[PDB]
Amino acid sequence: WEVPRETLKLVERLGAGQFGEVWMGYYNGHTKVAVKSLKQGSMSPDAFLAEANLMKQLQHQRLVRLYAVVTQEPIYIITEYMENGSLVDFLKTPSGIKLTINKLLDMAAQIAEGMAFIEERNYIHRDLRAANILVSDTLSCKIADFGLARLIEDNEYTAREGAKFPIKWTAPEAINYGTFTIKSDVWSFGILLTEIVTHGRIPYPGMTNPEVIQNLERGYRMVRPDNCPEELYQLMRLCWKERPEDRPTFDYLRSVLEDFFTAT
Ligand SMILES: CC1(C)CC(NC(=O)c2cccc(-c3cc4nccc(Nc5cccc(O)c5)n4n3)c2)CC(C)(C)N1O
Ligand SMILES: [Ca+2]
Repeated sequence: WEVPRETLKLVERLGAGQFGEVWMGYYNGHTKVAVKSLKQGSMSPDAFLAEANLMKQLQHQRLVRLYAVVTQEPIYIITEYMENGSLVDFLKTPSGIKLTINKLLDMAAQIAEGMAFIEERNYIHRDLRAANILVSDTLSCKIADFGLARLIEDNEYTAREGAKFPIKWTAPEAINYGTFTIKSDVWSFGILLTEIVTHGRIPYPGMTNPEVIQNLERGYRMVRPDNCPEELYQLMRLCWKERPEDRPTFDYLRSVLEDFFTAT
């Protein structure tokens, strides 16, 4: 997994974030790759590398593939390259905008497919959102960013108190109690789905995070997004059941979604 840093040539910078940059580059000359670099101090090298250690365990076509690491500062994680970058952004590009509901549903089923694998392997992602989905040059999607991912032996993960999460994507039980499960990711997927029909629009447009929390306590869910197919909205609804155990599996989601876009 470890390789010389001299085997890479960084070309374009793609993002920067609090914890480091993402680069488009070349490995051993002819291979296009993505390179994630760590900001010396944003977190320990091991903490950064923990993502790689995990990608070694979670390999699947529908999941971004780890290539190698450079374990001397600046630390690098080197991976498969996704030409179209982040799904939130791509959906807004001239290409993404012209995408038919049929293709969007296809992309949704691909994401559920990857999560089903993650589910099968007893992992949780905990950060499932459109930003963390990457699009290839053939418009296939792969899950990425397993920084918050966790192996769940006893059905549930209990977040370190003081941990802050994207309220609008996070399941209530996780927000209020800090308890995460795959059912908790299923909730995030529902929010992801809205993010797909609205071509990368923020969930709960115009609302504050506390506003959202209160509404969910009242039993409200997100208002029907504009131009959202009703059958898709109701599937979005399953993901949002009050009881985590009543939310469906990712394999059920895939199956239905595959049905939805086969029906168009
Ligand atoms: C050149 C340009 C303007 C780049 C654009 N992408 C971006 O701006 C962009 C911005 C931020 C991130 C990424 C991107 C692409 C990609 N692949 C593979 C892997 C990663 N990361 C990564 C790596 C390891 C772990 C992880 O958890 C994420 N990443 N990260 C791309 C896309 C278009 C406009 C078509 N093209 O034309
Ligand atoms: Ca375009």
